[PDB]
Amino acid sequence: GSHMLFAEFAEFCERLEKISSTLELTARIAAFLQKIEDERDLYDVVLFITGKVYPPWDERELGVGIGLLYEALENVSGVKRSEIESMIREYGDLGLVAEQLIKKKKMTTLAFEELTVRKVRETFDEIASLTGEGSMKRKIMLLTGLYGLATPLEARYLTRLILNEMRLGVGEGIMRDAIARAFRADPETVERAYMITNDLGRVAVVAKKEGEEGLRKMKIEIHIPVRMMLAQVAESLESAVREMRTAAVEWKFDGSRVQVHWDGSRVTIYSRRLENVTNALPDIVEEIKKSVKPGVILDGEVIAVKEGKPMPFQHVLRRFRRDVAKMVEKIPLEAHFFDILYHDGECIDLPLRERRKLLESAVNESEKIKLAKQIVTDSVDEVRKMYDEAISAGHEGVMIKLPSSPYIPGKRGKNWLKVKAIMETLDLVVVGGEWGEGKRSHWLSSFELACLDPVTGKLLKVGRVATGFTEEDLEELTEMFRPLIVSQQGKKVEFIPKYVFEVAYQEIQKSPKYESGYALRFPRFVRLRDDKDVDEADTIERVENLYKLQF
Repeated sequence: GSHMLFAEFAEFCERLEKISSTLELTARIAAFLQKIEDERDLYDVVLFITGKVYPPWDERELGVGIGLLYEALENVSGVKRSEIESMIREYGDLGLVAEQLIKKKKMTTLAFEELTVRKVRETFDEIASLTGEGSMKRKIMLLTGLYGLATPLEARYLTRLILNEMRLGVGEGIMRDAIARAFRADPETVERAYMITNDLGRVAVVAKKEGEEGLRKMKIEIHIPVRMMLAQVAESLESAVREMRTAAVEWKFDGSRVQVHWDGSRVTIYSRRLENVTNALPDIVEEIKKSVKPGVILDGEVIAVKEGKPMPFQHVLRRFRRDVAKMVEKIPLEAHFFDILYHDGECIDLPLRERRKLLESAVNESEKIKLAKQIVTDSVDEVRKMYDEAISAGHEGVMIKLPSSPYIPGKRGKNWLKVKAIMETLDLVVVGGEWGEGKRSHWLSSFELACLDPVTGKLLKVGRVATGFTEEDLEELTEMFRPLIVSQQGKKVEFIPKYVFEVAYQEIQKSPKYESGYALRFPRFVRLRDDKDVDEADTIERVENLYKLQF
């Protein structure tokens, strides 16, 4: 009929695997997108090609782990899970295994196959809604029903989609460019629209229906997260405060960045990576309802405090993880706001100094809700005094901002600069590992680390880490990595990209040993970052900038 079969999409994706050119990928994808008339097949295709079923800020998650996939594949193929697991290490991809099992199964028991993107979407939406007793088994039954109806190539990309790695060499950059190409829009205005909606599918549909003009007309709306404006690391305090002659200066807090939307009938709170953390923060939510003027979207920092003294940011992260009533008691919080993006209408096109005024009249300071102290100055001595004060208070340094700059969602330019005493850590994808030896043989001991190329979504190796781990760390990480082993050559294993580590280092060197062109000198494990998906790992561009900044 008229509805797109997932198989049409699947065959399209298969052909993209052969193509390594970024421009060629862009042009192929644009051509495909142009010929979709049904706007929800368009929406789904744009999401699906990026390995996404839902936007991260959407409260819906599939909640399907590789173990559920194994059981479903068991059900449909008859082959036992132990054999399917050896097949993943043989083929290096569960998608290729699923393809092989279904190829064998329809050869044995022929039926007509293919399902619509619409059915895939509906089945996914049901799976996402399932909680409680028996929910895991029904999820397996729903997946089993889907694999029973799918072609081998459909089963491949269904599997890769659920695992969020399509392996097509297509990232966010190619998709922005392909949507721009398809629908006669400037790639910069597709980009801009993405930064305020955080749904590329929605953006594609607007580009289809209304072109460039419809994309420019898109506005910030409350409860839809906007990509935060980001700051560059400054070389030094006096170099930053001379590029800008006069500068707005604030503390840089040891905490977690959030964005608060309200309203004023309900509050939503988004984290730095735009996870909806509202239900984790009833304490902050209530304080916002009494202390802030309704109809705003605020940029802020949440910090953990205890008996009047500051606590480190990973304490806020624990709150974000989550009976949440117990957590409010263990880990008290306060919020410090430093910007405003919405005040009965967009206000990001102002003037920092003008936004500041808007911010001041919007919050009524209490014990749990504060404004960032801001000074405006051309004096290096004044900013060093704030810097000193910030550090003595248990925080990191200062933010230095251009008082005339507008707020630019998702952008990391020189209009904001962070100057802190400590160096940066990186968050990097765990792409591989090594088994320990002798007694430690039952644990992974060493981990391969990769940064992200945001245009292609490819992971570029950047180093290897073995220090900074407790033995319970190794116990825990081995258990969570084991199912993801997709290659084992002796001690060397490769993983399905999934987990992100926070990693410290002494130096980034240029090196030919990795695809990235960079190597970490003395990498050291800080912690596992559950708050971070693989597409929130630090980018090759970040690594490059951090390298250049050493000299």
